[PDB]
Amino acid sequence: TTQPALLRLSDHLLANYKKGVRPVRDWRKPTTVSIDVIMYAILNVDEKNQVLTTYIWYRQYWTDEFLQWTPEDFDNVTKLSIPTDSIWVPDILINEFVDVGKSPNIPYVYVHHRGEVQNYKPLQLVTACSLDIYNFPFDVQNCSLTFTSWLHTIQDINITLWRSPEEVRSDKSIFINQGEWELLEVFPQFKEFSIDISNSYAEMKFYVIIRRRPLFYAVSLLLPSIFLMVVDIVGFCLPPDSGERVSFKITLLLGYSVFLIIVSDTLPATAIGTPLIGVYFVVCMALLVISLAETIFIVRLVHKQDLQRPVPDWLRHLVLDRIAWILCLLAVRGLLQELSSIRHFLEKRDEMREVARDWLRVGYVLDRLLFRIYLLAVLAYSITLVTLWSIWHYS
Amino acid sequence: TTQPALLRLSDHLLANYKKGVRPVRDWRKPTTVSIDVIMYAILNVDEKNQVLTTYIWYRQYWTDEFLQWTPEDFDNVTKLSIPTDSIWVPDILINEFVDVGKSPNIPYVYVHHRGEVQNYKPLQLVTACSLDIYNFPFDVQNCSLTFTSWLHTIQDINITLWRSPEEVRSDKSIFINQGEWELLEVFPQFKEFSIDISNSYAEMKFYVIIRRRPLFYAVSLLLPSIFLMVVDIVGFCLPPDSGERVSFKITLLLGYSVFLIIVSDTLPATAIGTPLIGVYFVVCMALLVISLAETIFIVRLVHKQDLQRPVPDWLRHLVLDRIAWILCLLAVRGLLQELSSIRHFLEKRDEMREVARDWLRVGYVLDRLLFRIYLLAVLAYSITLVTLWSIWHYS
Amino acid sequence: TTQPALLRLSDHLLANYKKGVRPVRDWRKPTTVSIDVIMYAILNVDEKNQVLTTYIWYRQYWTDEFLQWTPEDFDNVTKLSIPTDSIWVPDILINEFVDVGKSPNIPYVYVHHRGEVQNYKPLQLVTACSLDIYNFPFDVQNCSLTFTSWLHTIQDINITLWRSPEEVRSDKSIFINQGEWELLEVFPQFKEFSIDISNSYAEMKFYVIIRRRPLFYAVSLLLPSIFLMVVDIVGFCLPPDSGERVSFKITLLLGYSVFLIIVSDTLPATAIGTPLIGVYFVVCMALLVISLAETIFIVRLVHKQDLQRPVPDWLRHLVLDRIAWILCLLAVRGLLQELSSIRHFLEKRDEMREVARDWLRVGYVLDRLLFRIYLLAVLAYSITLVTLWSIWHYS
Amino acid sequence: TTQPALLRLSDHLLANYKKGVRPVRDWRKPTTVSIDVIMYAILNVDEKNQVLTTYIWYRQYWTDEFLQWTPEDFDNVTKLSIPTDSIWVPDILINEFVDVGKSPNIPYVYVHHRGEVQNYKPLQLVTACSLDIYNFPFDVQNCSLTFTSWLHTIQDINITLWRSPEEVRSDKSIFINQGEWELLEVFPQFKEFSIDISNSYAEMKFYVIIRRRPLFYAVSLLLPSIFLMVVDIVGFCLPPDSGERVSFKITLLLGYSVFLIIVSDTLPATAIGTPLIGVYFVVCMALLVISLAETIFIVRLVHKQDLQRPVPDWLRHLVLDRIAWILCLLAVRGLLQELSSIRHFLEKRDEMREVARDWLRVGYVLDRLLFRIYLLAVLAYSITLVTLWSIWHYS
Amino acid sequence: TTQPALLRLSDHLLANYKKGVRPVRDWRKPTTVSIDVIMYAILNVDEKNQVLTTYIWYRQYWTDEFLQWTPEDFDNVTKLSIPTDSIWVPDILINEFVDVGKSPNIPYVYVHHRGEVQNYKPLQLVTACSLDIYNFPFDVQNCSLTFTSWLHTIQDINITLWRSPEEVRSDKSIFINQGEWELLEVFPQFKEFSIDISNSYAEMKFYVIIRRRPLFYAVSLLLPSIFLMVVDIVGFCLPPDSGERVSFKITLLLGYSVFLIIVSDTLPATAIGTPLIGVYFVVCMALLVISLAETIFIVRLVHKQDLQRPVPDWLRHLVLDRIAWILCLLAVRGLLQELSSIRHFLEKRDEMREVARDWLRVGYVLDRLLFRIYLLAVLAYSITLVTLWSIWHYS
Ligand SMILES: O=C1c2cccc3[nH]nc(c23)CCN1[C@@H]1CN2CCC1CC2
Ligand SMILES: O=C1c2cccc3[nH]nc(c23)CCN1[C@@H]1CN2CCC1CC2
Ligand SMILES: O=C1c2cccc3[nH]nc(c23)CCN1[C@@H]1CN2CCC1CC2
Repeated sequence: TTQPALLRLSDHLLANYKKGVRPVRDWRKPTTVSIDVIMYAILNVDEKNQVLTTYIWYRQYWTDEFLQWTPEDFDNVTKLSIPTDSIWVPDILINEFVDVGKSPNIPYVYVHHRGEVQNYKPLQLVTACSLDIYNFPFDVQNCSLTFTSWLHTIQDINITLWRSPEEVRSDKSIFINQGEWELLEVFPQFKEFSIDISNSYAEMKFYVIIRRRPLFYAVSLLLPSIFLMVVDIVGFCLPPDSGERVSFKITLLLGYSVFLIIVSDTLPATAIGTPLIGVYFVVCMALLVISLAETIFIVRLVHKQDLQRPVPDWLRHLVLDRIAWILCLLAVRGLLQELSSIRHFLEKRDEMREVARDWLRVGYVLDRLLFRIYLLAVLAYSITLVTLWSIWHYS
Repeated sequence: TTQPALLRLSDHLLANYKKGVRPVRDWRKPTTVSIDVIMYAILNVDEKNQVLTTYIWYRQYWTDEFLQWTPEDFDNVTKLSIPTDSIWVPDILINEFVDVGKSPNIPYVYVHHRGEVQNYKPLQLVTACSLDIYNFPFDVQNCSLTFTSWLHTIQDINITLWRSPEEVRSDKSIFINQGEWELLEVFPQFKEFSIDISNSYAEMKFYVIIRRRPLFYAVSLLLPSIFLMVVDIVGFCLPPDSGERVSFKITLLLGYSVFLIIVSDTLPATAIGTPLIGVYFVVCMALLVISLAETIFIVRLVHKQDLQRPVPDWLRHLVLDRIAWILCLLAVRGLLQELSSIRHFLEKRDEMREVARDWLRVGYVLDRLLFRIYLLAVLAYSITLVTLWSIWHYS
Repeated sequence: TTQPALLRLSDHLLANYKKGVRPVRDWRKPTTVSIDVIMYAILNVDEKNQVLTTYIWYRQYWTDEFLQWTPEDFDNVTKLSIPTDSIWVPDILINEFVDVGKSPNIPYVYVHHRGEVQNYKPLQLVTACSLDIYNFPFDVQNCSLTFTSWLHTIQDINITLWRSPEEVRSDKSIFINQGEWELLEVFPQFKEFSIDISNSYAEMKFYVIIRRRPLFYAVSLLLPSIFLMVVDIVGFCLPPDSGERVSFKITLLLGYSVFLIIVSDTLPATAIGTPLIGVYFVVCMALLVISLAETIFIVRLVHKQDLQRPVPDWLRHLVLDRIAWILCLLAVRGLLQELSSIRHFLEKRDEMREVARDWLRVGYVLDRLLFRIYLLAVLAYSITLVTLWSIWHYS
Repeated sequence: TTQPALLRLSDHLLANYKKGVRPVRDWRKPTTVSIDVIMYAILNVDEKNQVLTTYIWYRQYWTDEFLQWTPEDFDNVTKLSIPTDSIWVPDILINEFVDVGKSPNIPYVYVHHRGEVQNYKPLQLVTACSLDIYNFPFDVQNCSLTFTSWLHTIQDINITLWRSPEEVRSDKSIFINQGEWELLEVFPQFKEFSIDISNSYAEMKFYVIIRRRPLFYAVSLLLPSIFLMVVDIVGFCLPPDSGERVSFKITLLLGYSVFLIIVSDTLPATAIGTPLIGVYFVVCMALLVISLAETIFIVRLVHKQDLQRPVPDWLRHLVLDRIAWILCLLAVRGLLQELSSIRHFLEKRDEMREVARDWLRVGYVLDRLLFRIYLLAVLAYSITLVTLWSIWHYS
Repeated sequence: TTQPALLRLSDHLLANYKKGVRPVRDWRKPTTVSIDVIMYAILNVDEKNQVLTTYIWYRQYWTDEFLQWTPEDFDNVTKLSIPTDSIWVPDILINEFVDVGKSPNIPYVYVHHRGEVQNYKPLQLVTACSLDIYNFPFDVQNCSLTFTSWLHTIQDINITLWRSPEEVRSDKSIFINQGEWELLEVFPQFKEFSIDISNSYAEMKFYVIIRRRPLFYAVSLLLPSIFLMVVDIVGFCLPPDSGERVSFKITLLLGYSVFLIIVSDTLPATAIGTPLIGVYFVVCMALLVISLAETIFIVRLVHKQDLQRPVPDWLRHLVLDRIAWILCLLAVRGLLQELSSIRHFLEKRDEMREVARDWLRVGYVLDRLLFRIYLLAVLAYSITLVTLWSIWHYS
């Protein structure tokens, strides 16, 4: 024969090739497909829908017993490229699919002179994963991707690994960083699946373990809270009888309610329930309500409503004791009868204002004591909250 | 003949096979397709659009009378794989479709040596369902999926079940949990459908009964309400004549209105109307309006506007009776003529302030009585609201 | 010949069949297609985009003169199924398309022994419609769907109806209810269309008349309005000189503005303009502004600013007349010289407070009169608003 | 020969037809395609993305030199229908594409007996346009659609017009109105395009000029502004020393800020910058700030802080002049020594209150003058704003 | 032979052409593809998803050794058009793909008489890019697009440039401006890629450098801030003892909080953290908190709570020194015994009011000093903020 080019080899491979039959000379021998995957980027994590969208570079190889030739008599050709849609291709899919991703089509494969067939392709995966958000800013997710043949049983198609699992799990080569998620590892494991007894299938499960970067949410959830706490603290400097303390506190409570309502949408709460962030927000709500109740009580105490005399049973241990326990602080007759009324009226006015002064002093002492108690409680809460981050970070 | 491989069997099956003709030797015998379905995950429930999106694993089998062979003379081959697009396939669809889902294509099927043809595929279903949200947090939905042939009548295609309905309905093997919906059951039923008389079709209806998990909405709808109720309760501690009580109440009402407006979007209301949650919110609105009206009335009562003498007809039964019914509490002439004016002015001032004091006492008594009544009403409402959850949960 | 099966009939129909030529023996005879449609569900009505999305079950039939056979010599076969993509199919589309819907493909059709060819398919339609929202909660929409051949003129393809128009228009058999829209009717009409003179086409127009259910918007637009009206009414019980009336009214106005802004997005306003709901909201705005202006005027009137004596020309007809027209309500010299100053100062203080009391009484009378007038106006407006719904509902 | 039907003509046209070669007998003659377009509906105008989405009905014709036949010997057939995918079709596209629209496929074309080939199809176009929003409510947009062959140069494919440009530009026959946009005209123009010297292409540019209907935004941007202006005007009726004027003004400013923030999203601002609507809103902001500053100044002026005597240098020209310039308005000794203190104290109290009264009168005069000035300024601004609309509308 | 037309040339090129084999006569010679790209429009920059969407016009050429002919004997034809799907086409893709864009298909290519094959097509690219937003309004982005063959190694396919890199980088000919992004340059670079040792591929990387236009965000982030600053400045004109200063300040703080919450969504914060805009906003928060604290302190100082005598140790250096350091400002006995009480009461009232006056003067002096200090600090901050823009712009 002549030597036109290598294309006649293709003819010798595809003159009478049937692409609908599994390529084995003995039907009792299963076709083994060796696969591996490299993660490229974590595209999306929908917590409320429990959906994970990722991108991978996937490659696989198997053996075709009808595509073998001698390199001699073909100008020492050892491998070539063949269109994908002209040979048998296994139907390897992922169990966890909930949608069909958009990925480009690769129309060529390699064939070697010993039946070695290799296939490279990129895949966009939209899978269903169970996400635990119990500790939302510092959660670690552990999803799974299970590769298996949808139809063929283990007697026809078996799945192995292209390379060792040790180098598969420690592989971060093309991964895209600074994208709110950090790829920890990808651990492979082989299994034999069977719902109903009579049919058994080969499955290769890749456990993808990833970790969230908390610094994205470290300023959107912390600074407004401490700002509202510090303005609450500075609000106590107003005197209780000024009259605008109650308006200040109710305005602050309204602002905090608006904040929590407008922020709770961005923090998902699914599965077992809300994360501990909701618990801490509820604690802040309780603290604000306690402060408002103390303000209401002291305003009620220092109010002027034609009060009675101050009670001695709550004066000896409230002014004297608290000073040391805590920080310290014929015509004549007509003239006299006329002037007696003026004198009596001025006396009763003076008595009323003296009673008001005593009640004001009692209220001031109580306000100072409650301010000190609230300040100590706030400091203790801040310390016991920051110690958790301190012990978590040093790990 | 020689023995190249099993592929010649495929040739013997596909040399002169026509895929456009229904595979029966006698045209009077219908082709029976036995199907079954396993639910995988509930993807979405759009209440306002009345749309249900689910994922299922579907499989079916039928008999092809032109794909039969003897296992002998073919190296004892009992079954093989054939491309799907080379044989006749029934057109089984779902009546309730409103859109086309994205599902992967399976290019292979099994064929056994007796004409047995089996087909496995995953399906994403976007169907139309009637959703009842009368009891929104605890609703149970009952949707239907009807499998039928779109064209062929019962004289051509008939539908049966692969396995017993008892094991079909009690099947939760691959279902994905912690996704806001719990799969209760899937009940199958066969029916003969016919709009117009002359044409009758076979239908297999699967009733999918699912239940919503209420704990997702148990913290987003309850804690703010009780928080606003408790701050309303603590707001009554302010004296009526302080002046900031009205501002406090109107600010609280504005906050509650903002809350209800910003939350009502997340609670759908369709079909028959709003759920009972709207009724309970309206009840809370009425309670808040009653509290505001009581505050306005008492502020009007205790106001100083140069009032008249206190009425005896509303004093004997308001102070004395309420104490026991409810909880208890030549130059001379010129000098006299001059001083008489001062005495009279001080007398009239004292009379005015005494009248004001009496009115203030009456207002305080009324405020205490209304506070007790409102507290009892709130307690009764809370008890009669929690008893419904108590009786519902223990079931 | 032998009798393998009916499939040879298919061969006899498809041995030398050309699917690119119109199936008529005489080219002067047009091909008549008889069609009909059953609505299934109204999917979406985008008012701002003027788009209607619906789902229909469509079927059609025509005559193929190259697909005729004798039932004898073919085992008395009268009809069979043929793949759709192997025969000629008319290009019937809808003029009003603005997008391509996603509908499943039906790969089979019936053929009878006289050339009768029937085709069933479901269609998702996304069309452009002119929507009138002049009376938004009670609007009735009248859209059109025009079926016609895109290329062939009336000399090639003509369109008729499968069944009588009377049974077409009175057909609600598979329609999905409780979906915010009620299907009133579907009226068909035939027409001959022609933009430019030389080309005339056959068109079949289905007028789809549907009606909106108002109860969906009967609680989202009515209860907050009446709630704000009733709190406005109860706000008048505050005395004009209390000082928090103005703050109450401005807070109520701010809340109403927030409500209208946050609700106007959900009410579309397109085409000719806003519905009458905007007019009624503007009327409510005017009423609230009138109430605020009355409050401002009365507060200005009852204020203490060292006023002059009360005017007699606005006292005789303001207190006396209004009572019946409306509801009723050597050293000596030094001592005298010294005491004269005190007497004069007390006299001028008493005169000032008497003037203030008179002005307060005038303000109270005016406030009562304006309150009665506003209450009557509100009652009249409510009656004349509810009478429209009363006369509309009983129809 | 016999006379089966016209289909043999199709055979005579498609026995040895090659659809991959340009249909010319001489390769030096370009293939001329005559096209035209009718707009159907303006679907979307994304200003921030600078994207225009439209729907058109497009048709074209050219000459195929291998599809000619004699009407005689073919039963006087002059034209017929041929599948689109069996003949050569030019690749005419639009330069401005940024996405692929979804349009139905038309599988048939006409062929006449002289090689005339005509093609009708609907097209959904998603193109990139430069939008100028300098005058946002009354802007006129001028977009372009350029039809050209993507590959073939002017030596192969040339583009002309099916009909005269005069009847093309004055064509509003199927356009959908009441959709926020009015189609003004569609002007065609031919051009020869060439980036790099060696290659020249034929282009047909259609300038689509459209106009926005302002009445859609005439109620969403005007009524709230005039409402806030009129409530600002009525807010001046409060006396300066009442105390709630400042709260009223700050609440109004907060409401206006909320309005502008919640509305500015719906008004896009791209390219050269914000439209004049932002300038007018800034003017309203400046007016409100001026009003607030005047209120703050007058409240500071009329406040009681133990002031000094009123200044004569700012009293002669402030009360007297403004009235005409603007609108007008042994024991004895002890007794005397004792009473002298009371007399002196009452004298100093009277002096203080007289000083306060004088300052209050000065503040009232200044408040009236500033109110008149602000009213005149508001009237002038309203007139000079409405005159622009008056002169624009009458054009 | 005869001369029908040029189409026989196509036959001579496609009689026995195999499109699945790489077109080289010697398999050891790689196929070189020369490519180039012209950017058309920047479609989208998703910062939170780190996604870049662009549109390009791409063209490439290579050599096909089986598509060569002599121009003579073919009527001097030098080049022609061939369908794309009938010849070998290299699989050149982009590494950074995360999705599949929608671009039109071009069904024709040129072939010259020396095997020259050219291919033109438009491409919509959705790629993953690392975006740095450290200086958000003035950021410059530097993305990469890497063209390479997905399967073939450098022994089969090699990539070069169609034209010189100098004219590639300085090419802005069809780019669409006024779209929030300015194209700075496109720099090409060749590289040899290899993850694992044994396989090496050719890559052509285009670095696309673009710049954001800040004027889009120059009015949405600056004018409200300066407006709130100027109203804060004018709020200091209120006297400290007026009573509405605290309400004014808390309302302003609530408005600023609402502004920052409603604006922070439109400013993304990803990767390394928030831009300096957040730092400047935090600085504004600190300034507002300082102003509020000063107001609270001065209101506490000037309040009347039955204070003690003014302290001399904080009066000599607070009134005298500050004036120069800063800007300046038997029966008888009964009658005497009776009148002594009145005299003493008036004396103590006068002493109390004198003490209040002294404290008010001290508070006024402190308020003026703090106002001057705050004004100077605000001016310094404004100058040191505007100097950065001044030095950045002149570059
Ligand atoms: O589809 C079904 C399935 C559906 C409906 C009923 C079923 N019974 N038993 C099974 C099955 C077997 C499970 N799979 C899958 C098919 N391949 C891919 C994943 C599963 C295992 C192998
Ligand atoms: O499409 C139609 C249909 C359309 C338009 C008019 C019609 N009259 N009678 C019918 C029908 C029969 C009902 N189906 C369906 C076709 N298969 C799937 C579901 C239905 C029953 C069998
Ligand atoms: O797909 C893989 C790939 C996947 C899974 C495992 C892998 N090991 N080594 C590689 C690879 C080689 C890298 N590419 C790509 C294939 N072409 C386009 C881009 C890369 C280089 C050449």
